[PDB]
Amino acid sequence: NSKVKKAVIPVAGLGTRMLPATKAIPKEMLPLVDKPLIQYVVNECIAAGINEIVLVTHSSKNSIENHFDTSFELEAMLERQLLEEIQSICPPHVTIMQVRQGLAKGLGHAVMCAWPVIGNEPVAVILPDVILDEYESDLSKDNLAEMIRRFDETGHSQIMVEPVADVTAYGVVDCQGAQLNPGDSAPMVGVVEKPKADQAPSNLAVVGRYVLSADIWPLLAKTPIQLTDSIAMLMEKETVEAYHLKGVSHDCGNKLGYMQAFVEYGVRHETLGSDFKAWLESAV
Amino acid sequence: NSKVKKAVIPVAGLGTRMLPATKAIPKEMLPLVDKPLIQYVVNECIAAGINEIVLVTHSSKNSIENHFDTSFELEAMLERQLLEEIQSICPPHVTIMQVRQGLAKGLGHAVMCAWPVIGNEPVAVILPDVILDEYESDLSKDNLAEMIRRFDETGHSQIMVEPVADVTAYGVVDCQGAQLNPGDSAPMVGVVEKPKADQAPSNLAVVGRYVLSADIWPLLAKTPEIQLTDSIAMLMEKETVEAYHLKGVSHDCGNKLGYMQAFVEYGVRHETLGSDFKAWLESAV
Repeated sequence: NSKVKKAVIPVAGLGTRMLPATKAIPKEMLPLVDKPLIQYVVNECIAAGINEIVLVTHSSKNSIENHFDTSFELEAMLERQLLEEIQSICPPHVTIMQVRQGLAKGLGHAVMCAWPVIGNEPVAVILPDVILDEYESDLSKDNLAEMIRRFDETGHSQIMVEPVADVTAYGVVDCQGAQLNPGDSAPMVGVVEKPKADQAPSNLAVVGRYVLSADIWPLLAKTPIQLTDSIAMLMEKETVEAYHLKGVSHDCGNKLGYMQAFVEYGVRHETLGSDFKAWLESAV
Repeated sequence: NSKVKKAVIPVAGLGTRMLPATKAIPKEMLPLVDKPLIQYVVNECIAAGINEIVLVTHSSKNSIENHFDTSFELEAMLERQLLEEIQSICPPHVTIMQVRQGLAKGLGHAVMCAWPVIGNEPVAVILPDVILDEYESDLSKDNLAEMIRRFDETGHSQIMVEPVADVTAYGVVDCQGAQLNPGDSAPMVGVVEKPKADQAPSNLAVVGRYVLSADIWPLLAKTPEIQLTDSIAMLMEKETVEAYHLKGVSHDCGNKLGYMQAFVEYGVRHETLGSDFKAWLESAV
């Protein structure tokens, strides 16, 4: 077993890039075909062997929690496989926990809110608008799953990265020139936010998945809170590696990424994929 | 002016065909690209000249009302165009009203709940999971708009219909043989639910838009759950009830495929993202 027993999911942000759809609903509940973003992400954690999930949330996001809880009126209304399917959304051995975020305070702070739940233990941190494509990787072996096994072997933190066209647009890691392929981990030495062309130490951009040793918690005391800055302070104390994304991710935190993903999952849907796929080809 | 001053929108149903996405959100708030279903439908009413909208709703659907109300924290957050754009979602001259439905009781009952708001006046009834395509019609004078002006001319009820992608799947009107083109209205004599092939009096299926004279209200105090069509039948006995041919196209976003199809079709027409999406599409298949 891993000492990484819980995953933090900061879901407290209002989704201003996905307006007006998110005016009165959480960006985490936008459907990707017929399931909300947050359900794929909780499934990914489950597949990586994490059974305990800590949402850091906002007052207007109750619906995220209702989605995994028992929906009483709905169940009563059902009198098929449908009942069973919605009764399976959260497996009984999986537990969702919730703590509210204080002010509109950034990601490092979001994670800081989850400390009293976790304690001084390593921790998985998961950005809920990035979706790791379950058809192009095996999430029970690759990506988060792999980063946890790597963390258990070495005790080094793991920051997921993927190559990007434009290095000035994301946060970008410094691996001292390192050779890096899908599925590999190698030491990183720094992180810069939206670097200028000449400042970028690489094109490997942070994807939004972190496995952090219990060391970050004391470091999360000091201000920049942004996570990366606190990560930097750990790189000074201890070895922090970067892990190359396997398969594909979809950034569903921008409109186009979300419309792209909807279609891609739309084609793979396992009762409606073929009709949709056909319809598409004829209509395009 | 029309005496049809208000539109009824039954939004109290739990959306069991769109599960699990609708487990904890209203089927009316599923986004079509970047706006929820209900926002297109309210806009359609607005364009037809209706400034007063009556939602018949359920306890778990507050978010529908929040979507058109002021969202206070969000606005404070903003601080450009975005603020203005979300401040425009409901025009100041438009008013949303809400009443809760009693039991899980059907469509005819939903409309009954809206009677104390409206009174003995004609009424527009609008099914919120059918979306009338705004690019293929002009909604300010086709479809609902046209049915209202027709209703003012003649005082005949108007039941929107379109030739179908079946026939056994829908409710189908009897127009005594008549040919009927997009935009026309003609008398109908009956309605049958999911007829067998050999039973169908036509292939013109009810779309989910109704302009009803104040006559339905007394008739709605009688049973077939409680269903609208049956009550409409009782009016056809008493008075002239016409069928109006849909102009342009509709999307049935009450089934998964119809919704995935619509998402793509509106995806390609989106104002700022249509071309990137369209290109991305063509390259990706």
